[PDB]
Amino acid sequence: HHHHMATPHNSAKVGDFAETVLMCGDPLRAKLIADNYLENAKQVNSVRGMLGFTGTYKGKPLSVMGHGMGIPSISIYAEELYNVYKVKTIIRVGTCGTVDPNVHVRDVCIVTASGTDSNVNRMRLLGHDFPATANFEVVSALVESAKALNIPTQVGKAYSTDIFYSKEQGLNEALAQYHFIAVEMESAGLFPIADYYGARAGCICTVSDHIITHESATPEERQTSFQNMIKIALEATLKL
Ligand SMILES: Nc1ncnc2c1ncn2[C@@H]1O[C@H](CO)[C@@H](O)[C@H]1O
Ligand SMILES: [Cl-]
Ligand SMILES: [Cl-]
Repeated sequence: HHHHMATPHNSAKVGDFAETVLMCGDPLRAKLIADNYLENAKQVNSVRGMLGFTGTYKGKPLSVMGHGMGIPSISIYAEELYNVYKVKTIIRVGTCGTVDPNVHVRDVCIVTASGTDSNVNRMRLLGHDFPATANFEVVSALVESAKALNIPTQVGKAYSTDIFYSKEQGLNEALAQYHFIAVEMESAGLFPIADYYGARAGCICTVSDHIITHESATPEERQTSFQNMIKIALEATLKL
């Protein structure tokens, strides 16, 4: 069988995504979000296993889709969502490590901007420094939703690396010196794409591991932190 492909990576028909989309790296987590938090839900994509779904959260249209791991992968999916699917707001709902001595496993981090070791943003701004910056209304909606839910949060910079298995001496010490709160792999690729399209993006992540102390969240602890983060993100969509 053959379906028309609106993009090379997505079989959803134009219009099948809501204007607001949550994205997480793991397509199986996108399915869990749809199954446990969306109503009126339909699967709209499964190309390359990258499951995506559209429904409603408290009556408001909302989609959720996986983005895979790394800047190049999220860039494909987000470019398509903003361009072909006419999405207006994407919130990445992720996991991360931390080096910050005052950030702990299970903490919820709301990202204001993200550094990177990728070249993708230099390529957009004539080789210069282009800060991957979250939209202020999105950051504010996340912060205010967490406050109303009485869930503490850390607010600050992320660092999006191309290399999960770092061999780079001095990186963690510099990240700590400048109070980067989250180490992940995608957000610095998302924010400039939103800018290109005049659209909005943000990111919220839970700390799975402390890169310095080697503390690590158990499976049960990751489920609880996920439940906190996803409720914050879902409630924030109602303000966006
Ligand atoms: N310690 C970490 N370093 C890099 N990426 C991380 C880390 N913890 C979680 N992630 C996120 O999960 C995936 C890597 O396991 C990526 O999609 C990334 O954004
Ligand atoms: Cl392809
Ligand atoms: Cl999960």
